[PDB]
Amino acid sequence: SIQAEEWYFGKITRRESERLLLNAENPRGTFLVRESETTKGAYCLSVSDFDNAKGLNVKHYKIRKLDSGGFYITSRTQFNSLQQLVAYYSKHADGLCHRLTTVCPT
Ligand SMILES: CCc1ccc(NC(=O)P(=O)(O)O)cc1
Repeated sequence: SIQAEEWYFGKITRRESERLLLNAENPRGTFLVRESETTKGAYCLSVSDFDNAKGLNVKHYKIRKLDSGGFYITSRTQFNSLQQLVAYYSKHADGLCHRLTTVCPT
């Protein structure tokens, strides 16, 4: 049950995710998972990033879920659960702006 996860913000808008993530106290990789506003059955992994060029900013990645079971951002790298996906991306940046580090405070 992803709804039991503390990083699962459920039905919140993209703008709301950005308001929460754009807090100066948030280090790179602060994140949350929410429902996509318009992509049915897909979730959105919203992540904070920071650099001298752009300063504090937010990226959104789409998490696809197959009825076949797996969860993924890229079909080449799938997981048996959303929790396993979050755990993988907390260790690897791969194509993301930063590895997942801290659950976004409300
Ligand atoms: C109109 C085309 C359209 C396609 C996808 C999105 N996705 C969302 O905004 P999300 O970032 O909550 O997933 C928005 C517009």
